Amino acid sequence: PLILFNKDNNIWNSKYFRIPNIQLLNDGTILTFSDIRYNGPDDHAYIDIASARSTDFGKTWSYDIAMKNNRIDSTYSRVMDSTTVITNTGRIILIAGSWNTNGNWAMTTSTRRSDWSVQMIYSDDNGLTWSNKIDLTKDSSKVKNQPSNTIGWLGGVGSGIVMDDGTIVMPAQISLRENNENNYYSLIIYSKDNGETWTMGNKVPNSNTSENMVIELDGALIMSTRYDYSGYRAAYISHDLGSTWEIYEPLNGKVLTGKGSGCQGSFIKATTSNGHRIGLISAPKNTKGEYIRDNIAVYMIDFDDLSKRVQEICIPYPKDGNKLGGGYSCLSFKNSHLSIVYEANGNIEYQDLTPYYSLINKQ
Ligand SMILES: CC(=O)N[C@H]1[C@H]([C@H](O)[C@H](O)COC(C)=O)O[C@@](O)(C(=O)O)C[C@@H]1O
Repeated sequence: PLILFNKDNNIWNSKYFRIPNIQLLNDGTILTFSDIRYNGPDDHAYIDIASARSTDFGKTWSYDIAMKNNRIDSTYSRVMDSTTVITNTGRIILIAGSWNTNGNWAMTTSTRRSDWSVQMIYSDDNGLTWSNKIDLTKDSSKVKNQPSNTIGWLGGVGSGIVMDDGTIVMPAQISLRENNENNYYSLIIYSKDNGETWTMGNKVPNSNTSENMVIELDGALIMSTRYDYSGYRAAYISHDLGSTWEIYEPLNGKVLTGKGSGCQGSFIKATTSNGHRIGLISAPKNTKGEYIRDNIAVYMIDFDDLSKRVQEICIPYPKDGNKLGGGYSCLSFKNSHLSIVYEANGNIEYQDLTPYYSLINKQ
């Protein structure tokens, strides 16, 4: 596998990289992102978001800083946890969490976290140049239906999707002040105007849900979400673009995530040549438990063949994760091609998994 962001050899002399992201563009360009964790693995630290772009199918890469932090605090200023999408116009949107103080985004404050915001950038030239940062949360003019009891929120970490009519849907996570406690939940946001403005959906049925992605299936949203301390990825389905949810049994509890906290993973849809819609999930098996997050695996379900059990396709990273921070992954599928980026011992690695797709596609 190619080392895409190398802690030991990179243009920022960053000590560590985390939270990778990938989009395969229609024209065969590969666009990736990662947290530049300049000072080490810590989440609560000085972080910008890098891009790496390839026009030769992942042989060589161009690097840039896609989004800088607010530069307020040289210890704690951070933009992080990229969620991305390509719209029907080809526009590339990136949404990041922004903070500049110490302490967990969800749990530190009992009121709206004062240094918190959600920052958005877009590219109209296939990720060559970006807009200025747009602040989605400083006022009420960009994101409708934000709960008054919001502590904070950011994207679900991974990729969003486009509905048939062109509506953009992004996975999100929120922290809500409820009866003297902070509870965190998954949900979605959507845009009908190419990302200019958004509406927030409602929270999923269970707290302790966070990082997630959704696919579209026949107008429904199906979510695969990190469900902390359950030992598995939860799955829910919405028939009303994220207003209401119920358990989605065929995926709920089917991907096991081992002892301790959950882990980010990715969940995408592919349509094979026989017309079957398949779901692909990347996540660590975490057989060793907690933050070890060993064995980043790829799993498959066939929505058009639900009595067939979820199958492990391959294990792109058959190694222990680094306990300081590892395990995260992102798939992208486009035009019969499949690629993954994942965390590997403080680096980001890249693999083309198209050969595995060919095995599934049968042919
Ligand atoms: C913004 C942030 O803090 N993101 C980090 C996230 C998070 O802290 C964890 O979901 C716990 O959030 C809650 C809701 O309690 O989780 C990771 O620390 C991890 O590797 O698990 C890496 C990731 O950048």
